Amino acid sequence: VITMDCLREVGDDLLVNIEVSPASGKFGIPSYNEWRKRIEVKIHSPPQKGKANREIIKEFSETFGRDVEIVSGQKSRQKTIRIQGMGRDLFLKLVSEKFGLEIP
Repeated sequence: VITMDCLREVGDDLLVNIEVSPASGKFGIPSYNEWRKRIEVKIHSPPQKGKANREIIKEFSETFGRDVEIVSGQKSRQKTIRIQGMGRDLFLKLVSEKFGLEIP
């Protein structure tokens, strides 16, 4: 289930560890784990082809309406999505709102 951390609260921005992908129909972005160091997000087929990078800010930003940026290392697909103007509760809120899941 969803009960792990991954989102980092940094100023008016928030950092999350996931793959290069925003979230298709209904913000679909569960919690991430260090073990996997990779989270599974939901998006279109064009995004999961790489566009997910540019689509992230497109969908991600649209999904919630905030700023997003693929951090970490996209080179290996596994990177960190940095959200600007957002926080932890925010990301979680959407997850709890959309994903209906909360991270304690």
